Amino acid sequence: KVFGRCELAAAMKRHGLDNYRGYSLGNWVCAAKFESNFNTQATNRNTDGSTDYGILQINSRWWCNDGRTPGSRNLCNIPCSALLSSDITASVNCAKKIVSDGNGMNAWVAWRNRCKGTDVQAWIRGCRL
Ligand SMILES: [Cl-]
Ligand SMILES: [Cl-]
Ligand SMILES: [Cl-]
Ligand code: NA
Ligand code: NA
Ligand SMILES: [Ru+3]
Repeated sequence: KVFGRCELAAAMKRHGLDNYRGYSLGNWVCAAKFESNFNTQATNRNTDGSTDYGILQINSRWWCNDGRTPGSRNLCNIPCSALLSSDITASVNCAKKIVSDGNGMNAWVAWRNRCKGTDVQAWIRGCRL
């Protein structure tokens, strides 16, 4: 599913991401924009052989099981395929664990490079929330 900008903001807010660990809703929408262009079905293979899944491009090296990432963990206790659902519950609940791991949203390199320090409120501007 490809979400609209405000549609995804609303879904993320409903699932408890707004200001989760102090990160405002615009940060999460901005990260989703540059990780996946709001497409729940996005996948991308990493040079180390792991794969990133879903709206927030969550990596199989640590967070989900895909059966093809040797030596990896599954810290969210989910098949990586669950991260591709039209229902963002699995992606949100796993992102809560990721952002709580110590480095905040810097875990998402694209957030650090393209959202951090920017006017992220623009990503939720105009949305009925
Ligand atoms: Cl915001
Ligand atoms: Cl594996
Ligand atoms: Cl980047
Ligand atoms: Na894994
Ligand atoms: Na939902
Ligand atoms: Ru860690």
